[PDB]
Amino acid sequence: MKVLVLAFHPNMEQSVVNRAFADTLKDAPGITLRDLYQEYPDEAIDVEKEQKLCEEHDRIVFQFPLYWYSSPPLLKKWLDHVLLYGWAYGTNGTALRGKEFMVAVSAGAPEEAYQAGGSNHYAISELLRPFQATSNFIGTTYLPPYVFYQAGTAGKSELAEGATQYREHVLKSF
Ligand SMILES: Cc1cc2nc3c(=O)[nH]c(=O)nc-3n(C[C@H](O)[C@H](O)[C@H](O)COP(=O)(O)O)c2cc1C
Repeated sequence: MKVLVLAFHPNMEQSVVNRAFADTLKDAPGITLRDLYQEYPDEAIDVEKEQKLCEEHDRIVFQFPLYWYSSPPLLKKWLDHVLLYGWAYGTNGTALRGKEFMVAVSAGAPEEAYQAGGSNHYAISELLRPFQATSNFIGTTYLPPYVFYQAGTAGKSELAEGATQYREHVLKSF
């Protein structure tokens, strides 16, 4: 029901794919969409603010483009700075236990590339393992990701169908 979408794109105005995906949620009740590079242009994160928002939602969605098979660096900094002892883990660290955790990621390469025998050799499930392990450690339930391939070169209509598929997935109950 209550879904926090944390979008991590260095320039959401120049973005093509993630911008389109984000647009489909600007009116869905229950959705809190945020543009983190926009809110923290100097990457100085308000830890308590972030923590408090996670607390108030039932599902947390990390949305980003696939950059070198990982995320943009602000998400990495977000994990490091926000997920603290006594909050996310550790003795009292139980604030996220029970909440849902999912990744929505767009990739330039085709789906064919992400498999054994394909040009990138590994399935997306393999590449996203740091995020799944993060989920595992902090007590959240790891949901299947939303993945969009051929991002940027897939075509006008394909992108539109991709966007509507993104919306259904993010709102889907599992
Ligand atoms: C620095 C950088 C690294 C990238 N690394 C990958 C990658 O490892 N695998 C891949 O499929 N695409 C990669 N891409 C292409 C992006 O995934 C693609 O631009 C993005 O998913 C969708 O773009 P948009 O939301 O900004 O429109 C990379 C792009 C940039 C700029």
